[PDB]
Amino acid sequence: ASGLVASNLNLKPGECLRVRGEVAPDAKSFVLNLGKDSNNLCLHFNPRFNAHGDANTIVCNSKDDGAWGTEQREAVFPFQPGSVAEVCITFDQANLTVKLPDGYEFKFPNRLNLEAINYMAADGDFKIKCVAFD
Amino acid sequence: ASGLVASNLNLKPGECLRVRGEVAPDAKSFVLNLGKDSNNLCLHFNPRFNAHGDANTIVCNSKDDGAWGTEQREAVFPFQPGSVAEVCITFDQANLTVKLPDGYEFKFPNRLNLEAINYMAADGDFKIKCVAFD
Ligand SMILES: OC[C@H]1O[C@@H](O[C@H]2[C@H](O)[C@@H](O)[C@H](O)O[C@@H]2CO)[C@H](O)[C@@H](O)[C@H]1O
Ligand SMILES: OC[C@H]1O[C@@H](O[C@H]2[C@H](O)[C@@H](O)[C@H](O)O[C@@H]2CO)[C@H](O)[C@@H](O)[C@H]1O
Repeated sequence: ASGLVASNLNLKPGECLRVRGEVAPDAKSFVLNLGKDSNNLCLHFNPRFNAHGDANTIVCNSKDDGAWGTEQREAVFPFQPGSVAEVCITFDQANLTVKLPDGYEFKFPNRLNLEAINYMAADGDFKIKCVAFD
Repeated sequence: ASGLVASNLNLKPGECLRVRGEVAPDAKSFVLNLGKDSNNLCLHFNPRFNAHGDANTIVCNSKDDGAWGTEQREAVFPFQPGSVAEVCITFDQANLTVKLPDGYEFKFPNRLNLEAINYMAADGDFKIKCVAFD
């Protein structure tokens, strides 16, 4: 439908992005991409219910000039098909901090050294209900 | 240095789009555009404080394949520079309904006969802080 795509965000370091959406009742995977543009992502947030060999695994990665970086996987999966889920992402020069629905937080390195986030895109089995920018 | 631009909005008839943003302190006016894309707007929402010869007047218009239609001016002006303002928009095949910060709501004809709104863009005087779909 695909997913909501926002540009010109100009999200600066220290600012938080709140994204709330509905996880499809038959969700297999959904994505929230953040970065400079579609080919340069400081954060590819990919909760995989069942995809690419991952079962209930949050996979994160960066994308530099179209090239996927080294994947990072989390130890929790507070997402359930057919339920609303909210994620809070804070941008910082060194790392991005992600706060999951249940309060679990983890960081992902700002490998691309972005000084601001101007691009956000949603895709997969996640229907965005609201997005808050600072 | 324009404002936030969102695409693939997929807003359907009856769904309520709530947009909250900060009006620049030195804003002479601000704009929130809704439509299919930058050249096809079902709604050019333009509150003018002091711009284009108008004072404290909300000017609305449509843009079809690039052509601006006949403007319609609203009866109220519940806006102020340097403050947070939220507007709620919904639509059907005939009209768009815009609800203002003061609870006042008016209709603007759906001249593009849109059955879905996929594009939204704010200018440099309206910093979007949150967008909700309900
Ligand atoms: O890295 C994010 C990226 O992963 C792709 O899938 C990977 C898979 O995660 C990995 O374990 C395997 O070895 O290679 C696959 C191909 O690169 C996803 O397909 C892509 O959409 C992103 O999610
Ligand atoms: O119609 C939307 C369009 O208006 C342009 O300005 C008009 C102004 O609204 C009208 O009252 C005056 O007579 O002529 C101006 C120029 O044709 C804005 O410049 C444009 O950005 C839109 O807001």
